[PDB]
Amino acid sequence: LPSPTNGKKWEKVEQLSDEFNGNSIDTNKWYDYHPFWEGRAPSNFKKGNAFVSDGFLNLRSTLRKEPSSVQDPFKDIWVDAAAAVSKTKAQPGYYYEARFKASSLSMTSSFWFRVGQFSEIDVIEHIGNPSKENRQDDLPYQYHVNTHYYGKHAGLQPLGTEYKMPGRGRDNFYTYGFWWKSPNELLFYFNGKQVMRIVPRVPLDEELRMIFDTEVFPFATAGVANIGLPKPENLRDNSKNTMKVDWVRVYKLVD
Ligand SMILES: [Ca+2]
Ligand SMILES: [Cl-]
Repeated sequence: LPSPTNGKKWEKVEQLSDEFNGNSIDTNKWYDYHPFWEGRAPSNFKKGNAFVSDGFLNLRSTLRKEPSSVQDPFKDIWVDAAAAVSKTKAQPGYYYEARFKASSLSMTSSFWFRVGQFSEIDVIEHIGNPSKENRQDDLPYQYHVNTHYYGKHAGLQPLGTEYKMPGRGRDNFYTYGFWWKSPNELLFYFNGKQVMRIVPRVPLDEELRMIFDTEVFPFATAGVANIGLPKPENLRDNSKNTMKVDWVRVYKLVD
């Protein structure tokens, strides 16, 4: 963990931390779907595609139906995505870290915060294996952070940055850290080293929910590039279709 500030101690926030080592998801801590959003067409989150087993929260994306069986593969739903959403709220001041290996799909493998009135904080929205071939050289190595603004702050542009990792997200368990240090200062960490900083456009002083999810992007939107639609062949392969979170750990400072 970062050095705690000014004589304070880090204490684990138990309700937001999980080693994911049980036989099934802890329903006290997590929805195994997104209770307020069906997901990003042509994907929709499916209950239980986020499941705990084998030491992981597994966020699996599967084929609902062939893309050739729907009228428009960019819109009609054909991918069953995965989401887990926290039941306890994420707060300013906490440190958050998740150790995960991305899927090998042309979909996100994401760790982020939303379910707010005006703000979103993205720790990482990793594109494990873009089907847009000319992005295969860069996106698999990218750790991209972001902030979004909506509601009373609609119209502000996102504000984020990125870090080039030494290996692909789909090939490695890496530990992505985020200190919500102030409403006006976000610090991001890669394997315990500070690598990025964002000063949000307005103070991020509302509570949010923590999210792990997977999404198809039918085109560039929501701060994510044009990545291409996923391939059925990969969606059918359980060795390629699953983002695996070994653990998430959250801490707060106590006086
Ligand atoms: Ca684990
Ligand atoms: Cl794919």
